[PDB]
Amino acid sequence: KTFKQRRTFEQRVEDVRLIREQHPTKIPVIIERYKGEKQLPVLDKTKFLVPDHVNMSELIKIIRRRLQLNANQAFFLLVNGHSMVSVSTPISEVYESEKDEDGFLYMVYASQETF
Ligand SMILES: Oc1cc(O)n2ccnc2n1
Ligand SMILES: [Cl-]
Repeated sequence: KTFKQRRTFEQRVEDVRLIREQHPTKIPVIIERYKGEKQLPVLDKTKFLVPDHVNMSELIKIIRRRLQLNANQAFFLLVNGHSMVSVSTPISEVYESEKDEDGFLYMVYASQETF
């Protein structure tokens, strides 16, 4: 079901290495629905190439547009398990500190802060 489950550490590492070669200015982001989630829909896809100049606040807006949410639906975006200290951080900076050893940046979303 989950991304890490579907691909070998070997395969995830090699995909990231190719995204580096073919999409050198993009951050490779896995975005997954919380296994508990009941309200929000599932994304059309799992793997995202996010432009490296956008801050986390702009990535939250991109995904809420991808989910086609309305303004009073709730949406939380956990990076690397935990809450973000700050949505003003550039995703280039968040990548360099929160990236997995496979080189993806993992995120989960829910309607509740209590995931
Ligand atoms: O939409 C939001 C708002 C937040 O404060 N966070 C913190 C981590 N992920 C978030 N997503
Ligand atoms: Cl590029």
